[PDB]
Amino acid sequence: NRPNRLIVDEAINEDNSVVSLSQPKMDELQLFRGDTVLLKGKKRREAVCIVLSDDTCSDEKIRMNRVVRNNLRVRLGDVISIQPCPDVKYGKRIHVLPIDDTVEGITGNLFEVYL
Amino acid sequence: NRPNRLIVDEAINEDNSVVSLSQPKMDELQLFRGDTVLLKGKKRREAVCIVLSDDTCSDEKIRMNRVVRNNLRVRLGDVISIQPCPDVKYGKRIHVLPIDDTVEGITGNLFEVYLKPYFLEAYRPIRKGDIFLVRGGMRAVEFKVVETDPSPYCIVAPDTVIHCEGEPIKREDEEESLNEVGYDDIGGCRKQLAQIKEMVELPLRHPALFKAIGVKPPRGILLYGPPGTGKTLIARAVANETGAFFFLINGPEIMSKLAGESESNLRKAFEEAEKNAPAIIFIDELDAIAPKREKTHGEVERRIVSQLLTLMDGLKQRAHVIVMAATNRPNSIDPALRRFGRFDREVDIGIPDATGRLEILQIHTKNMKLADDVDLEQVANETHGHVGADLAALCSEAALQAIRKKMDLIDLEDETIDAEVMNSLAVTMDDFRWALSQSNPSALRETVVEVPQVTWEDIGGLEDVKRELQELVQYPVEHPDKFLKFGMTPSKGVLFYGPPGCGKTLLAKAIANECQANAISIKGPELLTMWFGESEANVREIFDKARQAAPCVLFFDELDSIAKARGGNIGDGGGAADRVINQILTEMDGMSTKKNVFIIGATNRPDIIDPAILRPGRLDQLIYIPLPDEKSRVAILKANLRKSPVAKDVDLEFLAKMTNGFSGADLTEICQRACKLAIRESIESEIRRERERQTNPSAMEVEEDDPVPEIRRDHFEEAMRFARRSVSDNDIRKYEMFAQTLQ
Ligand SMILES: Nc1ncnc2c1ncn2[C@@H]1O[C@H](COP(=O)(O)OP(=O)(O)O)[C@@H](O)[C@H]1O
Repeated sequence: NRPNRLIVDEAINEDNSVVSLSQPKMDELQLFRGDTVLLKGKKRREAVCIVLSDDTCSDEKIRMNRVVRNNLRVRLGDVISIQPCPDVKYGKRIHVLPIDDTVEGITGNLFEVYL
Repeated sequence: NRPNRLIVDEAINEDNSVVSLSQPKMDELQLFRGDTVLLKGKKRREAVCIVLSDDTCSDEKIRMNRVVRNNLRVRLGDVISIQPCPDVKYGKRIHVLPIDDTVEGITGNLFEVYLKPYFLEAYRPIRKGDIFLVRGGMRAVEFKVVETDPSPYCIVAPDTVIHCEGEPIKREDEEESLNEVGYDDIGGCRKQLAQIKEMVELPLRHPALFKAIGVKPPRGILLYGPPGTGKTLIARAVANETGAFFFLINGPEIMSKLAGESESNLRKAFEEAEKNAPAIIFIDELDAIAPKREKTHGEVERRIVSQLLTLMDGLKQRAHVIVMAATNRPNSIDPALRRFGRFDREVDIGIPDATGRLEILQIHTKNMKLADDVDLEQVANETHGHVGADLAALCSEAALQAIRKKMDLIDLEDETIDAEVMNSLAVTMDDFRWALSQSNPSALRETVVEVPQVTWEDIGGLEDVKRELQELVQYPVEHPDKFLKFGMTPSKGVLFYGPPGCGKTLLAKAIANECQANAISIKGPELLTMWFGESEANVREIFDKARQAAPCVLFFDELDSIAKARGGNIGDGGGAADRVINQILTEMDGMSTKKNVFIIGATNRPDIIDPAILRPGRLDQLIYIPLPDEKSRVAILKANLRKSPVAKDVDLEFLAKMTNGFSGADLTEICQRACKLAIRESIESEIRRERERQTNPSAMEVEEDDPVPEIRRDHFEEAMRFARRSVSDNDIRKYEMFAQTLQ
């Protein structure tokens, strides 16, 4: 019944925009860790991330962290699709900016040191 | 045999407006055709409408759209009483409003959508409170009552105004219908419910008879028992089943107000019960309003207790108002309430038993689908200390364990809410085992008063003793007249003495099982707890309980424990008296021979017990329980082995003769050890078998011929070496010397 959608679960890796899936469902979708894959989510937002194949997480369940789920506007128990995107590009300058008051009371050339 | 006494049976017309007929019964009736016939069922409800669309079936029974089994009745066995009352007025319009489903889907105007094709020359000949299935669709939606232009039932006509702008839902009447619980909702209390029925049925149902003559109604019924035993439910069930109005009051809402407003609310509540007579007033958790006088600290907390007492005494004039209260124990409230005119009747709800627990399980799991392997009898056997609500929680928890364990991710996003998943789902035994085993801390530590299950056949020997027990216990209740004729006063006590582990605790239960009486067991540790705690008042609470559950048997064992604690028989100091046996004697002497309460005592050191307990009265009969004989030993062996597969080459008769002086306890240990050896061998074999073929490069090998289906002679041979005697000939010589010196 469409082994593309999938349910959420917690994560172990601390890296951001990273995931891991059970070992058998790597040919079912037929794509490997290095394969950059896009994932769907509500309010019509889809985010691309690296991929990996693990064991602990069940075939029906994905692993990720708050960093990604926030922008994805998705919570646990929810379900999402998935699609490989080997068409990804070696991106050039891609503009960023700090978005918070976290910058409150700070100095120094944060750019280098932090990024 | 009443001419208008006839049963009701199946029906085939789905428009309940129809009321049936039976020509053999009609000829005895004056039933006319037209709008309405006044029919009468139970608990004051009714359903009146057009008549005589029947006689398709035989006679002697009435037909009616099956809806009249939920409304106006419950089930078969009832008896319709259909007397016509035609030519009724025609009000403006009669309570046009559905209740349950008309909200789901297109609501429209709720009049010109579904029901308009019904009242066409049958303009709602209907009573207020009637409910039946009517739709312009799936053909099943109920109907209820909001508007009442005339007071009684009437008939509608065109050119009338409807007020259905209201919203369907559970109406006051609908909440009242669930509230119309009935006696089916209660299970596990067979005696108390009958006691309440006999107490209040006459005053509420038949006031006129009490008006004619002088009899005292029940002024106050105090139901005391642990929480979660269905007390307010009992009050609602009793009030509804007699048609009497029911009013509910709660303690917290009376003590969470300002000074005068609480008294004002109490007065208003009492007033609102005298204008709906015959009615009932129910107060729960009375301990929050009227605690012990010493406990009550403050001024406004006594102004609310005197007000209640004054209100109670203002009811002698009116015999049609009854008050029922609920608490845990009676000694938790001011005794002033317990009087002759305020609260004179008392009831102990108590605790259910295996039968009551099974009944509660059945009621709770009515709509819970259980596929298989759900006996519900072993569950009742394994629930010791559960009351009411707890079992309900059980029923829910196991059900959750059914869905949570595996449906965790299936129902997340694959489908929306559907019934093909809910109904296809079932509940198994492992869910109940997990619920009961894991997360069920029983909320009971109180003593239990209930009949045991031990029969006489469980005792190997002591044939002569059972005859004496019959003579002493059963005859006074069986044949009181013969005892009175000879000017004789029966004894009320007996004391057992003998070596340990010879079968003294079982007789107290077998006698009660034969006599069908409750039994109470009190151990030695409780006596030492009272001694160290210096709390002898609890003894009273024991005897009081024994008086409430008459007929019953009261059992004390390890009576020598206190005399043992303070030194030996000589003792470190003092004599043979103490502060706990004196109270026991005081309670014993102040007790009538009536009420059929028997007392039994057990010990193994009769030399140290107080002689005052052996005087005429108290316990005057002494019985000596000896070690079993070889035949008794084979009998005990069969009794102990009756619940295990032990078919073996060896013969229990062989074992018994080899034993010499073995007590009953020793014979219940050989079986356990032999079965332990057998189960250990079985587990070792199973682990080795499950391990070999998978550790070995053998994918699939199947063999499950039970290596240990029964206890063979080898296990008993091994066990016989590990068991010996547990007594000495000196103890037997002491017992014989006492049995001889008594002369
Ligand atoms: N006649 C008997 N029949 C069956 N079991 C017995 C008999 N006599 C003793 N027993 C065993 O002894 C145990 C009860 O010991 P009990 O008689 O209460 O000891 P005490 O006499 O010290 O109170 C039970 O577990 C039971 O199996």
